[PDB]
Amino acid sequence: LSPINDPLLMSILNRLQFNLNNDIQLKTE
Amino acid sequence: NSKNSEMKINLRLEQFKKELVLYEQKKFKEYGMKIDEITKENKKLANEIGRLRERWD
Amino acid sequence: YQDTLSPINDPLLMSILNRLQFNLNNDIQLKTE
Amino acid sequence: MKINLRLEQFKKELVLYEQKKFKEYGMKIDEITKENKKLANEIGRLRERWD
Ligand SMILES: [Cl-]
Ligand SMILES: [Cl-]
Ligand code: NA
Ligand code: NA
Ligand code: NA
Ligand code: NA
Repeated sequence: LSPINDPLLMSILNRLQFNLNNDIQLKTE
Repeated sequence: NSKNSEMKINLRLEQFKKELVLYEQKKFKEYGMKIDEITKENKKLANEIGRLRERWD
Repeated sequence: YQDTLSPINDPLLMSILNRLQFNLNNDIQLKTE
Repeated sequence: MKINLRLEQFKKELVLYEQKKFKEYGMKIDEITKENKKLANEIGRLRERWD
């Protein structure tokens, strides 16, 4: 996969992104 | 809780790291097996050639 | 363990993950400060 | 703020890692097929010698 075409991989990356962006926006409050 | 927050973040990253390793390990598993079976064929051929020449000698 | 090429035994892979983590940890300390 | 940019950076890294790994597996597979083909040759001869 050249841009990453694997749905399992992208799912793992998106979840991490989602979880981290939430923790950070819970640390600034 | 800047220290409690950092621990949570790191546990989460530690998860992700083990998870991405499993993902890559499984992605290339068939190549790792191909190498193993063919490397087995080379052993078998090497256990026939070395037996004939020795016998031949 | 059957192969020395395998990702689980690959120090390049570990380096890349370790670096992501190191960066994220440094980055997030900056965002809080 | 967000970490999107870090992850986008990590995705390119992971793609370069995978390509690299594909190469490493490819060469090793070809190297062993060659060293495999040339074993059937020596066997093909040592059998045809005795005919
Ligand atoms: Cl890339
Ligand atoms: Cl890069
Ligand atoms: Na948002
Ligand atoms: Na660690
Ligand atoms: Na990184
Ligand atoms: Na961009």
